[PDB]
Amino acid sequence: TKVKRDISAFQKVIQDISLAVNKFNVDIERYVGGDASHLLADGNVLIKATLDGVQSLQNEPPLSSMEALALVGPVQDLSNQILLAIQNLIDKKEPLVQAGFGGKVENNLRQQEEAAQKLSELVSTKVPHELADISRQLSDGIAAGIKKGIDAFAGTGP
Ligand SMILES: CCCCC/C=C\C/C=C\C/C=C\C/C=C\CCCC(=O)O
Ligand SMILES: CCCCC/C=C\C/C=C\C/C=C\C/C=C\CCCC(=O)O
Repeated sequence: TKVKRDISAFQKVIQDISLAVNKFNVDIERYVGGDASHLLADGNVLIKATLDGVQSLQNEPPLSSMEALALVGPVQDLSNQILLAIQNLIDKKEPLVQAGFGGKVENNLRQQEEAAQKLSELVSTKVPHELADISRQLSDGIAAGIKKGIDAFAGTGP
């Protein structure tokens, strides 16, 4: 159909989360040690964007296969960026722990986990059946990644 649904609410959520994840990746990749308060702030922006997506999308009708198809690439890219973020964070465990931030990072990751779960549960109600398996796999990959981050930092605080 040439009729285009206003899917701007979905696009906005993807964009807001992407901006937060990308900013975190910029800062983590250049982090080599020292105070990590800015990284925790980046994490907080990401949690707030995630929670905002739950609030923005709660009442949106489910996506058709055609509507979902236009969001597939954007979602896949965002999944890739989130998995990069988690791996980048784990890669910087040593300077983070040296700086006395390991517990703070653990705490932030536990909040990321809870927010991601809320959004994932909501997204599962909006995706059409044709994309349900692939969406669940992308969601599970994110959830499992966050947990690997939690495992990496668990108990490393002062
Ligand atoms: C495979 C694409 C399915 C259609 C997409 C439907 C809704 C996505 C819209 C908003 C959710 C916001 C961000 C998604 C973040 C990470 C990857 C989600 C994986 C998934 O759970 O999809
Ligand atoms: C100081 C710690 C900062 C860590 C920040 C780095 C990574 C956090 C990882 C994941 C959270 C990011 C985005 C959540 C996006 C969508 C929720 C899943 C929706 C779905 O799947 O449908």
